[PDB]
Amino acid sequence: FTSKDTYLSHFNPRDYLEKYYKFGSRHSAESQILKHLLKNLFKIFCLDGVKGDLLIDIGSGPTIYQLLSACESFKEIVVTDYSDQNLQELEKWLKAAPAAFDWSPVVTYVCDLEGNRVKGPEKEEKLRQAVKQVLKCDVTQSQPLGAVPLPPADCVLSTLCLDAACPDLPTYCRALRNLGSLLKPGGFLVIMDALKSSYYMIGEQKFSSLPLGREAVEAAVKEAGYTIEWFEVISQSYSSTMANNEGLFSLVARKL
Ligand SMILES: Nc1ncnc2c1ncn2[C@@H]1O[C@H](CSCC[C@H](N)C(=O)O)[C@@H](O)[C@H]1O
Ligand SMILES: CN1Cc2cccc3c2N(CC3)C1=N
Repeated sequence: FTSKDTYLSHFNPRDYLEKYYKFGSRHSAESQILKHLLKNLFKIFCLDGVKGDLLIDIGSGPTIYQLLSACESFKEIVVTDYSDQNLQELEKWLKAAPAAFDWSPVVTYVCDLEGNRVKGPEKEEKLRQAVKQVLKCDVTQSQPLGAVPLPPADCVLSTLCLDAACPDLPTYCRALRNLGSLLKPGGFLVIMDALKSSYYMIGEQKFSSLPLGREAVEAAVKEAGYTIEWFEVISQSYSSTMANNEGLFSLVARKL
């Protein structure tokens, strides 16, 4: 199973962004999936009452898509990833470097969902202002953020990280439990991940994925000290050239 070190040495941020996050007019398997992610995080952060002071984004990677709706609902967003190269691609965009991956097609989409109330530039600035901290992360450590002092967060968020980072269920259950120590009692856990997947490709590079189904995930969540507000499962898959998932699940949980 892909080790931590192989995320430091082989995970290619720009490569990954190109492969998965170039909102393309040709209706790819990747595009449709992004569209669906975007719609859930909208429903969760805008339509529903999931809001608060502090959100912690677990396993951010180089990507900002999952923070776009959340920035409407939280004052303070911290972003975390295990890999230094990854945090460096984020910061590019945070700094609005002209070398930063181009997100406007995604920003366009979200602004639409929220009924065009704002424009790309004013959506972007909101996120920029919202992100206070960019930190090293390890979901396997009982203190994932290590030393860094943080108040208890209202919400922990994780998109397609926990599958990537957890070799087994024991460890997967440990990770959730670790995230929970950053969360208030009654705090929000929002996870979105692949169902029944063993690998995913960034270019030529193959990264492991923990193949778990609907049941195992829900079980792991209860064990870690959470109750599930809601749990969703969609058929849509990635291109066969890229991963072997059967679908995706989204959930909102609450800590005890
Ligand atoms: N032990 C660990 N702790 C924290 N993050 C880890 C980790 N092992 C891997 N990761 C991170 O998990 C991410 C999986 S890729 C998903 C990135 C982003 N959330 C998205 O939706 O596309 C990578 O950025 C990798 O650095
Ligand atoms: C964006 N993808 C696509 C994907 C598909 C399947 C499995 C996994 C992924 N992961 C992590 C695990 C990603 N980061």
